[PDB]
Amino acid sequence: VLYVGSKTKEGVVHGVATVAEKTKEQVTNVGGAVVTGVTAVAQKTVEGAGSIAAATGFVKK
Amino acid sequence: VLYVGSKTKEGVVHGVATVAEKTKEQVTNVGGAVVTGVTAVAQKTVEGAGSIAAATGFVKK
Amino acid sequence: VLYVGSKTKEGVVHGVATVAEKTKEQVTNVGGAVVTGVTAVAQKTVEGAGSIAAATGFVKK
Amino acid sequence: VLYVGSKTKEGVVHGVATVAEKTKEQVTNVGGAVVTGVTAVAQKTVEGAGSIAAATGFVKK
Amino acid sequence: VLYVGSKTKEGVVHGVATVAEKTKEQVTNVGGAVVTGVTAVAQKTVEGAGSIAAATGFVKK
Amino acid sequence: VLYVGSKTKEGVVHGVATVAEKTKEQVTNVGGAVVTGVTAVAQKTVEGAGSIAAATGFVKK
Amino acid sequence: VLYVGSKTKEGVVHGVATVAEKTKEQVTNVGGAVVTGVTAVAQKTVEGAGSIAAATGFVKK
Amino acid sequence: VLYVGSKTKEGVVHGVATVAEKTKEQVTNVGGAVVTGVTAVAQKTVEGAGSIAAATGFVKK
Amino acid sequence: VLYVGSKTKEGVVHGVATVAEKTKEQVTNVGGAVVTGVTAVAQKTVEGAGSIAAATGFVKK
Amino acid sequence: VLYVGSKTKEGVVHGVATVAEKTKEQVTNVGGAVVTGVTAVAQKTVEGAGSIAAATGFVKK
Amino acid sequence: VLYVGSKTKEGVVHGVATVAEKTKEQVTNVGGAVVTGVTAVAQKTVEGAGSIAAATGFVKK
Amino acid sequence: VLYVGSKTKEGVVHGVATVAEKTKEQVTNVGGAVVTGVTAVAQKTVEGAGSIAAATGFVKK
Amino acid sequence: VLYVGSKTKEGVVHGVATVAEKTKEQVTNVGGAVVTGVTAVAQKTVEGAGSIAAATGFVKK
Amino acid sequence: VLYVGSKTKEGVVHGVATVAEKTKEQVTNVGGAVVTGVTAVAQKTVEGAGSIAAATGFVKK
Amino acid sequence: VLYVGSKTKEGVVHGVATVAEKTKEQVTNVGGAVVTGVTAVAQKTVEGAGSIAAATGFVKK
Amino acid sequence: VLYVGSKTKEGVVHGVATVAEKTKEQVTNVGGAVVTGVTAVAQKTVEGAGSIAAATGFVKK
Amino acid sequence: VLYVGSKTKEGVVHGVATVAEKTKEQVTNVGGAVVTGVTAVAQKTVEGAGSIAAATGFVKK
Amino acid sequence: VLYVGSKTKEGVVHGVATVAEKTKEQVTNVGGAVVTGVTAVAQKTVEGAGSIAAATGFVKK
Repeated sequence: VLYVGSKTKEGVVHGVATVAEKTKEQVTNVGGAVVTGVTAVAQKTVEGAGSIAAATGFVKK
Repeated sequence: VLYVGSKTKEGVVHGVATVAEKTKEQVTNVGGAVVTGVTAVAQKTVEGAGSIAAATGFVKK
Repeated sequence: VLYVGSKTKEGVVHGVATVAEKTKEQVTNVGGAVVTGVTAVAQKTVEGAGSIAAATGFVKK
Repeated sequence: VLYVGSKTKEGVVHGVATVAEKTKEQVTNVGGAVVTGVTAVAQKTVEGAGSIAAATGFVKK
Repeated sequence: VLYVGSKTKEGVVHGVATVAEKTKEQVTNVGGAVVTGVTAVAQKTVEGAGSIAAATGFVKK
Repeated sequence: VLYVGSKTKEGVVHGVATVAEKTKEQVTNVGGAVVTGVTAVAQKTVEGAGSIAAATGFVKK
Repeated sequence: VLYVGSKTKEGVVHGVATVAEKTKEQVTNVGGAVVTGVTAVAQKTVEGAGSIAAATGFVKK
Repeated sequence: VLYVGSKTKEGVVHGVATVAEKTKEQVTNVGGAVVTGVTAVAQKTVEGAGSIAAATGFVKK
Repeated sequence: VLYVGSKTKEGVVHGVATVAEKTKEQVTNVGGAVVTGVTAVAQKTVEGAGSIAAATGFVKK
Repeated sequence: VLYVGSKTKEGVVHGVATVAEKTKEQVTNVGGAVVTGVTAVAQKTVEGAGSIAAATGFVKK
Repeated sequence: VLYVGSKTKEGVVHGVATVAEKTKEQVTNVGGAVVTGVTAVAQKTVEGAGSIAAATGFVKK
Repeated sequence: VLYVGSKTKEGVVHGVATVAEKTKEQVTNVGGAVVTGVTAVAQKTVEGAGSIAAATGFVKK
Repeated sequence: VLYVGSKTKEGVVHGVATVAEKTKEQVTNVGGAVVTGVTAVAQKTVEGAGSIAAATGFVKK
Repeated sequence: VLYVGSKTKEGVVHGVATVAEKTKEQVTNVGGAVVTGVTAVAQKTVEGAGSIAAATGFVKK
Repeated sequence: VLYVGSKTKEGVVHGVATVAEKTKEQVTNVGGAVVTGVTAVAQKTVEGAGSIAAATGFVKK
Repeated sequence: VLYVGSKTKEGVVHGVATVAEKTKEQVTNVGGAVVTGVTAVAQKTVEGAGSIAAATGFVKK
Repeated sequence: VLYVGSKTKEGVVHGVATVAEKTKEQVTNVGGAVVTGVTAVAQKTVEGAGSIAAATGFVKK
Repeated sequence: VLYVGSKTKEGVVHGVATVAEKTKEQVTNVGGAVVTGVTAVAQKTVEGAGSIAAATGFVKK
């Protein structure tokens, strides 16, 4: 790999704006998964055999 | 690897703005997972065999 | 690895602004996991076999 | 590794501003985990076999 | 490793500003873990076999 | 390792400002762990086999 | 290790400002752990086999 | 180790300012641990097998 | 070890300013530990097998 | 005016999130007006004869 | 005016989050006005004859 | 005016979070006005004849 | 004016968090005005004829 | 004016947290005004004819 | 004026935390005004005809 | 004026924490004014005709 | 004036903590004014015609 | 004036803690004024016509 006077972006999350407004919110949960929010993941290299790189709201049995 | 006068970004999260407003919020949980917020993860290299790199609201049995 | 007069960012979280406002909040929990906040994780290299790099609101049995 | 007149950032969290306001908050917990706050973790290198690098609100049995 | 006239940051948390305001807060806990505050961890190198590097609000049995 | 006219920061926490204001706060605890405050940990190298480097609000049985 | 005309910081916590104000605070505790304050830990090297480097609000049985 | 005309800081805590104000505070304790104050620990090298380096609000049985 | 015209700080706590003001404070204790004050510990080298280097508010049975 | 158990908002600006990023910016000005930023004005009542209530980037001769 | 058990907001600015990033910025000014920032003004009542209530980047001759 | 068991906010600015980052900034000024920062003004009542209530970056001749 | 068991805020600025970072900054000024910082003004009542209540970066001739 | 069991805030600035970091800063000034810092002003009542209540970076001729 | 069992704050500045860090700073001044620091002013009542209540970095000719 | 069982604060500055760190600072001054520090002023009543109540870095000719 | 079982604070400065650290500082002054330190002024009543109540770094000609 | 079972503070400065550390300091002065230290002034009543109540670093011609 060789860069000469260059600009690069590799695996980047940028420039996110969010506004949320709720009056009444209720969550009832048993042994599962619930995600209500802002989530950002940036990765360059993930290596493995049976791996999991990024997971949001995941149930494994 | 060789960089000569270059600019790079590898595995970066930047520039996130969030506003939230709730009047009434209730959460009832049994042995699962609940995530309600702002989460940011930035990684360059993750290596393994059966690993988990990034997880938000995850249940494993 | 060789850098000559370069600028790099590897595994970085930066520039996060958050405003939150709640009037009434209630959380009831049994032996699970609940996360309601701001979380930021930045890593360059994680190595292993069956490891877990980043986890927010995780239940393992 | 060789740097000549360069600037780098590796595994860095910087520039985080947060404002929170709550009128009434109640938390009832049994032997699980609850996290409501600001958390920042920055690491360069973590090595192992079955290790856990970063965890927020985690239950292991 | 060789640096000649360079500037680096490796495993650093810097520039965090937080304001919080609560009118009524109540926490009832049994033998689990609750964290409500500001937490910052910066590490350069952690090595082991089945170790835990950073943990906030963690229950191990 | 050799540095010639360089500036480095390795495992550093710096520049943290916090303001908190509460009117009524109550904590009831049984043999678990509760943390409500400002915590900062900076480490360069931690080595071991099954060690724990940094822990805030941790229960081990 | 050799430094020639360099400046370094390794395992340092510096520049922390905090203001807190509470009107009524009550803590009831049984044989667990509660921490409500400002805590700062800076270490360069910790070595062992099954040691614990830094712990705040920790219960071990 | 050899330094020639260099400046270093290794395992240092410096520059901490805190202001606290409480109107009514009450603590009831049974044989656990409670810490409400300012605590600063700076160490360069800690070596052992199953030792504990820094602990604040810790219960061991 | 050899220093030629250098300046170093190893295991140092310096520059701490604190102001506290309480109107009514009450502490009731049974055979545990309570610490409410300013504590500063600076050490360079601690060696042992199962020793404890620094402890504030610690209960051992 | 009479309100009995009601909720009102009169002249309010709330919930604004903005992210901006510029590489090169140049402004050359002679005696006029230039505004490049975030501006928010909230007013309930303004009274007069030839008044000006809200103005952004205004030239009057 | 009479309120009985009501909640009101009159002339309020709240919940604003902003992130900005510039690489090179240059401003050249002669006797005019330039504003590049975050500005928030909240007023309830302004009274007069030829007054000016709120002005940002204004030139009057 | 009569309030019975009510909550009001009149002329209030609250909940503002900002992060800024610039690499090179230059300002050249002759007898005008330049403002680059965070400004917040909250007023309840301003009365007059030809007055100016709030002004940011204003030139009057 | 009569309040019976009420809570009010009139002319208040509260909850502001800011982080700024600049590498090179230069200001050249002739007899004008330049403001680069954080400014907060809170007033309840200002009365006059041709007065000026709040001004930031103002030139009057 | 009559308050019976009420809580009020009139002309108050509270809860401000700021972190700033600059590498090189230069200011050249001729007989004008430059302000680069944190400024907070809180007033309840200002009365006059042609007075100036609050001014930051002001030039009057 | 009559208060019966009430709590008030009138013209108060409280809860301000600031951290600043500069590597090189230079100021050259001719007969103007420069202010670079933390300034807090709290007043209840100021009365006059052509008076000036609060001024920071002000030039009058 | 009559208070019966009340608590008031009128013209008060309280709860200010500041940390500053500079490596090289130089100030060159001719007959103007320069202020670089922490300044706090609290006043209840100031009366006059053409008086000046609070001034920091002021030049009058 | 009549107080019956009340607590008041009028014109008070309290609770200020500051830490400063400089490596090289140089001041060159001609017949102006320079102030670099901590200054606190608390006054209850100042009366006059053309008086000056509080001044820090002031030049009058 | 009549107080019955009350507690008051009028014109008081209390609770100030400061730590300073300088390596090299140089001051060159011609017939102006320079102040580098800790200064505290508390006054209850000052009366006059063209008097000066409190002054730190003041030049009058």
